[PDB]
Amino acid sequence: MEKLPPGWEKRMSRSSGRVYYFNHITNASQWERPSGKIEEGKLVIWINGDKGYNGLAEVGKKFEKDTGIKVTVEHPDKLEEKFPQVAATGDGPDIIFWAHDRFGGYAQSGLLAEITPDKAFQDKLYPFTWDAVRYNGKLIAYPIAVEALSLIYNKDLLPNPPKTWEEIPALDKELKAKGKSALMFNLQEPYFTWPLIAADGGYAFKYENGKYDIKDVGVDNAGAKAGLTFLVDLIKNKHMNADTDYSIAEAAFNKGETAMTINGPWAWSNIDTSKVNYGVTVLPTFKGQPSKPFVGVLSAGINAASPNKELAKEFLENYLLTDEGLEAVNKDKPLGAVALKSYEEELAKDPRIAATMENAQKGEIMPNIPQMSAFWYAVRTAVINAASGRQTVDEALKDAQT
Ligand SMILES: OC[C@H]1O[C@H](O[C@H]2[C@H](O)[C@@H](O)[C@@H](O)O[C@@H]2CO)[C@H](O)[C@@H](O)[C@@H]1O
Repeated sequence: MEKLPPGWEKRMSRSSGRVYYFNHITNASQWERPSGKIEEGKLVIWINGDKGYNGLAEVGKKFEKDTGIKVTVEHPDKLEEKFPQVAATGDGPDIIFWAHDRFGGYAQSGLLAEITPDKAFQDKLYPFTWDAVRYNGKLIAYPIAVEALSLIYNKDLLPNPPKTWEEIPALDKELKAKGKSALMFNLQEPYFTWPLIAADGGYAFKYENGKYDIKDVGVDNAGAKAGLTFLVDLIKNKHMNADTDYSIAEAAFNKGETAMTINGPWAWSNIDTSKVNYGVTVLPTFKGQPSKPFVGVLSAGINAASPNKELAKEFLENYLLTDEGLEAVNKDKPLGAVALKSYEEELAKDPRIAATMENAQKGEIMPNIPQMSAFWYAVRTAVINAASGRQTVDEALKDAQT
């Protein structure tokens, strides 16, 4: 019989003589034993579909060829919503891949095991990536790659990309004279509009530690209002459409219909085959200030209820987080600037990667506070409601902030 995951208490129902389980962290109650659900002797991995999951699977076969231990890569939709649901019952994948921002929430709920890399392995990764996966003093995941949004532009349509958001409206005008658009990017996910929204740090940026104040002052401030108003105004003046998602933006750029998009390194792959001559460069400034994308560190956390933690450790440390492991993933979909020093040193020669790190260091590594999931949803609603005209910018942001 396996040991119980953190927070779990085993109990007896006096009325039926039936054992049940109660979790003091999540208040979850159930008849099935939380441990013992995840199958032992194999590795099941969840990663997002836009990532190099097929490349990750190659590392999985390499692991199986060497060890006999099967590795299974799955990419469900909304895995960031599904993992906490199942793992809170003791079920789910052994390893979950996602940006670090959601791991703090997972960690507080007792869903992620503390990882145990020794000092020698820690030296192999940049310390700032270990910081992204530290929750309440504990390392709760293996950092993989640094994800910063960059301005991606068509070199043929636009040899000299705009340095400011402000000059885009007029640029869109003279590109419409060509039957083109200046800029199209996913307006449905707050991840993509945030760099503009946070740009102006006049009201909510903390110079004490270089962090945007999302919990005290919050998104209801004049700086965020200016950013979202500029966004809405591009839409009213018809330089952007409120309905543009990832799919639409991607297609239009890779068909050369628009001069610019905003996206991460995972997107480079599809552009490469489209053979648009593209550049990856710094995001435009707004109000004299650099855009501040929330930077994600794609991380691999281990399920607290998993019986394969040492399997997971071996796989992540000695197969994935190597030069040949990351390359296998990187060739499938570009990871961005990796956490592994030795591999990143080769990638840093790539100007696209230099551009990624440049936007990263102008932006901010996301907080991993438990509230991140609520924050993202609040901002998303505000943007969507402001952009559709359903609310004004003040109202949208007032309601967003609580
Ligand atoms: O839009 C909110 C969303 O932003 C981030 O998600 C990114 C993710 O980090 C990237 O790896 C890529 O998959 O695009 C996502 C945006 O669609 C946050 O990590 C996520 O928690 C948040 O919901």
